[PDB]
Amino acid sequence: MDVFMKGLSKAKEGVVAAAEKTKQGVAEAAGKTKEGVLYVGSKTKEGVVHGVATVAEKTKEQVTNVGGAVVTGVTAVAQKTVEGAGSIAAATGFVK
Amino acid sequence: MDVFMKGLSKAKEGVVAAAEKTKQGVAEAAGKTKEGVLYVGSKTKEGVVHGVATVAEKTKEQVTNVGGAVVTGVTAVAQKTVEGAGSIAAATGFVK
Amino acid sequence: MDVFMKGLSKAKEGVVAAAEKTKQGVAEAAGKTKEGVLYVGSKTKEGVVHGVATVAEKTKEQVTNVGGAVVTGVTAVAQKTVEGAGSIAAATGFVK
Amino acid sequence: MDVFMKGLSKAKEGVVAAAEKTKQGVAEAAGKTKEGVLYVGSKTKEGVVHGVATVAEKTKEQVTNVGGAVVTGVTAVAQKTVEGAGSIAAATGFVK
Amino acid sequence: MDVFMKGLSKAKEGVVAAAEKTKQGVAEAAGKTKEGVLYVGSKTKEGVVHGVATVAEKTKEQVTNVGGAVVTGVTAVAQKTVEGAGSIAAATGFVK
Amino acid sequence: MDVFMKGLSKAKEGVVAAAEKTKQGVAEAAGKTKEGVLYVGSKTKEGVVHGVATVAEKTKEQVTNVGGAVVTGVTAVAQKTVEGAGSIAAATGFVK
Amino acid sequence: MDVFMKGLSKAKEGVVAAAEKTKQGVAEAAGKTKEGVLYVGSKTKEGVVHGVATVAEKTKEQVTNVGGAVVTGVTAVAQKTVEGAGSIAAATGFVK
Amino acid sequence: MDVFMKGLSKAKEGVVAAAEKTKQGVAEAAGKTKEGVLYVGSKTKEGVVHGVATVAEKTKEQVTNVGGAVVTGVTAVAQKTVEGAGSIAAATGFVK
Amino acid sequence: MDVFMKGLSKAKEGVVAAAEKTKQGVAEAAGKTKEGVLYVGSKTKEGVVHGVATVAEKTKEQVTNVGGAVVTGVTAVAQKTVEGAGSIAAATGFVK
Amino acid sequence: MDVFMKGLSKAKEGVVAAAEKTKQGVAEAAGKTKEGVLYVGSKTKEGVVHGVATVAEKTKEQVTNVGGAVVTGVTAVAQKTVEGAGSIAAATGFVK
Repeated sequence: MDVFMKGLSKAKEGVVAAAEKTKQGVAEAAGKTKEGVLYVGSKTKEGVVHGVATVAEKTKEQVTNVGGAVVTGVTAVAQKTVEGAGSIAAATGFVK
Repeated sequence: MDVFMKGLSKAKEGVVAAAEKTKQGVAEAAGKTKEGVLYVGSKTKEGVVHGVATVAEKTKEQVTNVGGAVVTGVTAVAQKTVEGAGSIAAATGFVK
Repeated sequence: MDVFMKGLSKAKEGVVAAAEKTKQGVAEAAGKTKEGVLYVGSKTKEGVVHGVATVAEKTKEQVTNVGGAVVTGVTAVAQKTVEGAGSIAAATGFVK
Repeated sequence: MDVFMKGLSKAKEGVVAAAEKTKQGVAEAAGKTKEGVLYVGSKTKEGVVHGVATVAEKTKEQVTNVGGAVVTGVTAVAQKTVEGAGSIAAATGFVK
Repeated sequence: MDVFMKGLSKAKEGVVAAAEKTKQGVAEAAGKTKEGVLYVGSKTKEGVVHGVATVAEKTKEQVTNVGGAVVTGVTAVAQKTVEGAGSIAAATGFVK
Repeated sequence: MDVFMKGLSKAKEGVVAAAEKTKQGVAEAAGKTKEGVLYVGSKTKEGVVHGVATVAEKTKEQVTNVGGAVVTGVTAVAQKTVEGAGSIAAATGFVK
Repeated sequence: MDVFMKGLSKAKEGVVAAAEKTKQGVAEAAGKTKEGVLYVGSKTKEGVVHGVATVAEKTKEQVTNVGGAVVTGVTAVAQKTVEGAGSIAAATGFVK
Repeated sequence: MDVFMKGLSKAKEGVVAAAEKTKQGVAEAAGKTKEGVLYVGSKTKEGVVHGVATVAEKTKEQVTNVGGAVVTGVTAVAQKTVEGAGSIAAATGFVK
Repeated sequence: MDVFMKGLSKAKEGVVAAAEKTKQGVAEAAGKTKEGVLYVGSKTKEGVVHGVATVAEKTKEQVTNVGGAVVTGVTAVAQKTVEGAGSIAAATGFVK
Repeated sequence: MDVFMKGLSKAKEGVVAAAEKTKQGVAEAAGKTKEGVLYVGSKTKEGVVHGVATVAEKTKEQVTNVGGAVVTGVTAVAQKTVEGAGSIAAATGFVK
C-alpha cells in the first residue's frame, strides 16, 4: 500500500523537483482544508450541529450565531512594496 | 495499491518537474477544500445540521445564523506594488 | 490499482513538466472543492440539512440563515500594480 | 486499474508538458467543484435538504434562507495594472 | 504500508528537491487544516455541537456566539518594504 | 474485486449447496493442476528446462531422464469390495 | 479486494452447505497441485532446471534421473472391504 | 483486503456448514501441495536445480538421482475391513 | 487486512460448523505441503540445489542420491479391522 | 492486520464449531509441512544444498546420500482392532 509519495518510489535513476503552494496576501475566515488524509477501516463523525433552540420574546434586539466556527470581526490585510514569498525547487542529476 | 504519486513510481530513467498552485490576493469565507483524500472501507458522516428550531414572538429585531461555518465580518484585502508569490520547479537530468 | 499519478508510472526514459493552477485576485464565499478524492467500498453522508423549523409571530423584523455555510459580510479585494503569481515548471533531460 | 495519469504510463521514450487552469479576477459564490473523484463500490449521500418548515403570522418583515450554502454579502473584486498569473510548462528531451 | 514519504523509498540512485508552502501577509480566523493524517481502524468524533438553547425575554440587547471557535476581534496585518519569506530547496548529485 | 465466491455474495435470502469433486481408484504420475489461482500485476517463470547436454561414447547401455518431474516406477492400485468416497452437500432454508 | 470466500460475503439471510473433495484409493507420484493461491505484485521463479551435463565413457551400464522430483520405487495400494471416506455437509436454517 | 474466509464475512444472519477433504488409502511420493498461499509484493525463488555434472568412466554400474526430492523405496499400503475416515459438518440455526 | 478467518469476521448473528481434513491409511515419502502461508514484502529462497558433481572411475558399483529429501526405505502400512478417524463439527444456534 | 483467526473477530452474537485434522495409520518419511506461517518484510533462505562433490575410484561398492533429510530404514505400521482417533467439536448457543 503506497500513498502520497513525492519522489522516487520503487524506482531508480531519477531526478525530481517539486515546488509547493505559495500564499501571499490571503485573508481567510472559517475555512477548512484537508490534504493527504487517509482513512482505512475507520469510522468518523464530523461537524454535526444538533438541537439549536434559539428563542426570543419581546426583545428589542437579538443576534445569535451557532456554528462549527463563527467569525464576526474584521480581518483586513494591507501591503505596500512587498517582494518574495515564492517557493523554488531545483534538482540537477547525472550531468555527464 | 499506489496512489497520489508525484515523481517516478515503478519507473526508471526519468526527469520530472512539478509546480504547485500559487495564490496571491485571495479572500475566502467559509470555504471547504479536500485534496489527496483516500477512503478505504471507511464509514463517514460530515456536516449534518439537525433540529434547528429558531422561534420569535413580538421581538423588534432578530438575526440568527446557524451553519457549519458562519462569517458576518469584513475580510478585505488591499495591495499596492507587490511582486513574487510565484512557484518555480526546474529539473535537469542526464545531460550528455 | 494506480491512481492520481503525475510523472512516470510503470514507465521509463521520460521527461515531464507539470504546472499547477494559479490564482490571483480571487474572492470566494461558501465554496466547496474536491480534487483527488478516492472512495473505495466506503459509505459516506455529507451536507444533510434536516428539520429547520423557523417560526415567527408578530415580530417587526427577522432574518435567519441556516446553511452548510453562511456568509453575510463583505469580502472585497483591491489591487494596484501587482505582478507575478505565475507557476512555472521546466524539465530538461537526455540532452545529447 | 490506472486512472488520472498525467505523464508516461506503461510507456517509454516520452516528453510531456502540461499546463493547468489559471484564474485571475474571479469572484465566486456558493460554487461546488469536483475534479479527479473516483467512486468504487461506494454508497454516497450529498446535499440533502429535508423538512424545512418556514412559518410566519402577522409579522411586519421576514427573510429566510436555507441552503447547502448561503451568501448574502458583497464579494466585489477590483484591479488596476496587474500582470502575470500565467501558468507555464516547458519540457525538452532527447535533443540530438 | 508506506505513506507520506518525501524522497527515495524502496528506491536508489536518485536526486530529489522539495520545497514547502510559504505564507506571507496572511490573516486567518477560525481556520482548520489537516495534513498528513492517517486513520487505521480508528473511531473518531469531532466538532459536535449539541443542545444549544439560547433564550431571551424582554432584554434590550443580547449577543451570543457558540462555536468550535469564535472570533469577534480585529486581526489586521500591515506591511511596508518587506522581502524574503521564500522557501528554497536545491539538490545536486552524480555530477560526472 | 470479488473472485472465487461460493455462496452468497452481495446477496441475500439464499439457499446454496455445493458438492466437490470426488476421486476413487485414481493413479497419477507427474501430474500438474492449478485451481483458484489469481495473478495480479505479477511476473512469473515456471518449469524452465535449459541446457541439458547428455553425451555418451562407447558405453554399452545408458538411460537418462531430465524433467520437471520423473517417474519410472510402478504405481498400481487394486480394490475389492469398496464403498463410499461420495461427497454430499444438503441445504434447507426458509421452510414455511 | 475479496477472494476465496466460502459462505456469506457482504450478504445476509443465507444458508450454505459446502462439501470438499474426497480421495479414496489414490496413488500419486511427483504430482504438483495449487489451490487458492493469490499473487499480487509478486515476482516468482519456480522449477528451473539448468545446466545438467550427464556424461559417460566406456561404462557398461548407467542410469541418471534429474528432476524437480524423482520417483523410481513402487507405490502400490491394495484394499479389501473398505467403507466411508465420504465428506458430508448439512446446513439447516430459518425453519418456520 | 479479505481473503480465504470460511463463514460470514461482512455479513449477518447466516448458517454455514463446511466439510473438508478426506483421504483414505493414499500413497504419495515426492508430491507438492499449496493451499491458501498469499504473496503480496514478495519476491520468491523455488526448486532451482543448477549445475548437476554427473560423470562416469569405465564403471561397471552407476545410478544417480538428483532432485528436489528423490524416492527409490517401496511405499505400499494394505487394508482389510476398514471404516470411517469421513468428515462431517452440521450447522443448524434460527429454527423458529 | 483480514486473512484465513474461519467463522464470523466483521459479522454477527451467525452459526458456523467447519470440519477439517481427515487422513487414514496414508503413506508419504518426501512430500511438501503449505497451508495458510502469507508473504508480505518478503524475499524468499527455497530448495536450491547447486553444483552436484558426482564422479566415478573404474568403480564396480555406485549409487548416489542428492535431494532436498531422500527416501530409500520401506514405508508400508497394514490395517485389519479399523474404525473411526473421522472429524465431526456440530453447531447449533438461535433455536427458538 | 488480522490473520489466522478461528471464531469471532470484530464480530458478535455467534456460534462456531471447528474440528481439526485427524491422522490414523499414517507413515511419513522426510516430509515437510507449513501451516499458519506469516512473513512480513523478512528475508529467508531455506534448504540450500551446495557444493556436493561425491567422488570414487576403483571402489567395489559405494552408496552416498546427501539431503536436507535422509531416510533409509523401515518405517512400517501395523494395526488390528483399533477405534477412535476422531476429533469432535460441538457448539451450542442462544437456545431460547
